[PDB]
Amino acid sequence: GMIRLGKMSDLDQILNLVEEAKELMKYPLLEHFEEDIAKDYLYVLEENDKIYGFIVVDQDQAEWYDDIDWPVNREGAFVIHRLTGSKEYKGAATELFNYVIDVVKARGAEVILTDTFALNKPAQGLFAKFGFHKVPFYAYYKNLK
Repeated sequence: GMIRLGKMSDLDQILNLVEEAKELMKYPLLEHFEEDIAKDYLYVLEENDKIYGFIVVDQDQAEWYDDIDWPVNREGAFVIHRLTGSKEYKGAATELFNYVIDVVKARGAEVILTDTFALNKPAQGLFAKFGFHKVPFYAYYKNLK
């Protein structure tokens, strides 16, 4: 519902969510976020003018994915590269993850992939919540059928 694509004007909030995540668990990412936004690959969950989480999804797969013996076909698969919610609303992560899974299903996709590094350590439970399967860091896949 008010998940929408992120815009350049949302960057400061996007960055502050990243740093908020880092502070909970304790340069080059600004450039990569700008690119994600330019390519319309980043969605945000927003109420009032405030951003409560974001997610980056596309079909670019990590070069290292090629080093794994996957049990599913990857040709044309979607990939969730990063997902973050907020202190003020942790549930934003779940809504975003879920919104993206629905869009890829609607598009006829069969497989959505991701990896441990897409989520904050304490959010790792979401891999389970959404039925992803592993293939210490892990790569994950979800068969959408």
